[PDB]
Amino acid sequence: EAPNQALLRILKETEFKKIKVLGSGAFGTVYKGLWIPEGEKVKIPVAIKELREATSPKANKEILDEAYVMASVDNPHVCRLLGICLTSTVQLITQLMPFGCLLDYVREHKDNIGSQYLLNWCVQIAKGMNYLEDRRLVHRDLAARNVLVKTPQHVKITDFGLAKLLGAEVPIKWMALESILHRIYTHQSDVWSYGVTVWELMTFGSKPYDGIPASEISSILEKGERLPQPPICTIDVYMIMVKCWMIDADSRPKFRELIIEFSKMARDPQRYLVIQGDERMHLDEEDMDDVVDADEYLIP
Ligand SMILES: COc1cc2ncnc(Nc3ccc(F)c(Cl)c3)c2cc1OCCCN1CCOCC1
Repeated sequence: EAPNQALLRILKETEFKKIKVLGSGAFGTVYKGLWIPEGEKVKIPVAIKELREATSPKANKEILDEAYVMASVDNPHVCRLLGICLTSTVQLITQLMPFGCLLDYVREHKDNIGSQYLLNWCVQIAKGMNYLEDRRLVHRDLAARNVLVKTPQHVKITDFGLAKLLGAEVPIKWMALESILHRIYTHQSDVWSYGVTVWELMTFGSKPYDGIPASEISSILEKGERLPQPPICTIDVYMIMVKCWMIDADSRPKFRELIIEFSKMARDPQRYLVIQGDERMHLDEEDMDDVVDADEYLIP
């Protein structure tokens, strides 16, 4: 195994000025602010994950594990960790993804989202996940909700609190069968989740096996049932989703194939997704002359 010489950066607290919450509840409190790497004269829009203040030795492990992963990836379609802050509870700082999670985005923008964007998105996650495969990380929690929007043309995967190395040693509806029955997890289990995610976006944000309670899923799937073809979907596309849902995992597409196949489709997107009124579809404060995007903020 290669050594991991990622650098973990430790950020002071005087180094950044929070400016509004975004996501309390569930587990923590994703805020949003601005990071001014002192002695640089740049401000970086950032989000900051200071999970539920309660500093129970439990969750400090879960978050440093996240950070460990995030510090160690580096690729345009995956969210990298900028640094962490060690204040009382551990804050996780990262490039702000201003337009939120891809799920909310589709749900909130149905009547304006084109095939070109839908397909492009799939291209981008397939890339993000292939990068993770190159680095041998099994994501284990791919979902619309864990993909973020930097701009409508630029999504990036996220949430690695469950990420792991292939070989090493709970969201039912996104999980490959062999994961539900025998907690086996591969890049090919990720591909299934990809299929489910793709199905999420084609349905503008539906909920997979809406209704069906989790305990039944394992049976439903063994029976041979899958998610239905969404309306806008050509058979060519539904066929990819379904190929992601084959029992014999080796028979599922590889992410590099998915990058390829959707990429083909994205050149002529109207032939692959039939959307009403496709052709006609189009998708900050005080001092900011110094703002630079994390993606443009690099270090040696
Ligand atoms: C503007 O919306 C976001 C931008 C974001 N930009 C970057 N990162 C986010 N989340 C995130 C995800 C994983 C991480 F490890 C870290 Cl450090 C941050 C972001 C989360 C964001 O929103 C999360 C979904 C908001 N809901 C709103 C209702 O309450 C629950 C959460």
